[PDB]
Amino acid sequence: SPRIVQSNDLTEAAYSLSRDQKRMLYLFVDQIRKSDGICEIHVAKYAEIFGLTSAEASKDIRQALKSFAGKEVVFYYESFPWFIKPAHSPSRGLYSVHINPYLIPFFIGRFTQFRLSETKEITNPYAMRLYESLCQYRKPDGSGIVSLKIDWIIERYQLPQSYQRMPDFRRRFLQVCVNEINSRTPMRLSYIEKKKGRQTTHIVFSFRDI
DNA sequence: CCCGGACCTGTGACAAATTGCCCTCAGACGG
DNA sequence: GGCCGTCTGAGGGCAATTTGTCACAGGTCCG
Ligand SMILES: [Mg+2]
Ligand SMILES: [Mg+2]
Ligand SMILES: [Mg+2]
Ligand SMILES: [Mg+2]
Ligand SMILES: [Mg+2]
Ligand SMILES: [Mg+2]
Repeated sequence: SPRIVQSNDLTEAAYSLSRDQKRMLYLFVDQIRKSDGICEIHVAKYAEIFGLTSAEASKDIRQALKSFAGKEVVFYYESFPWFIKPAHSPSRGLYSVHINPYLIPFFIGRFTQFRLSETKEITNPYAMRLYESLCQYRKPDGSGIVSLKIDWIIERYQLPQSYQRMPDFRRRFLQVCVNEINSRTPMRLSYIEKKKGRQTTHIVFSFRDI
């Protein structure tokens, strides 16, 4: 199945995208890499890749596409818009898109890799972000261990403000996304909290492959 | 000493958003 | 040649779940 590769700078960028937008973003990076920034998406293929009907595929593409407007990406810092022209459809079932050509060197560079089947059943976009960050440290055999700082997670993944309260961070982000990864990917993941005084400061992730 | 106060945790409620489903009808194509 | 039946997808919706927010119960240590 398709092997996604991406620069760590994208793995670690600050941005806010939905699941459907992130799904589309994987094919663009795939299209770009197999070679101006102009990409294309076919409704009937998207539906087959992600096990959707044509109707619901059309809905996902149309709404993802119109929600890119105004979205910006920050590399730590430097900000860019993802698109420099609205999307548009020349043919029935076909969409054409214009990625900011200045984003090319950030996609292709110190890199992150995974096959697309690893991520296509994850639902929560923050769990997609976390799984991409763990892959960045994965070893050939399939295991790894990394300590991520809580403030950096909140900035990079652009978590909403109520997750600055640690019990809400635990309940609605960490536990849920560790549970998805363990149920929906081939990775088996555990973690432990690092503290300093009363504040919890980092999360230490260990994982191996099934 | 005990207190009020500034920290921390977890849970019950409720509001806002997202999920996979369902139904309609015209476009593109070929037999 | 040209009409029509089928495969698509572009629309309009839905209720059941999940995600985002905040009040209050309950712990510690400080001055
Ligand atoms: Mg979202
Ligand atoms: Mg959808
Ligand atoms: Mg403190
Ligand atoms: Mg008393
Ligand atoms: Mg009680
Ligand atoms: Mg008290």
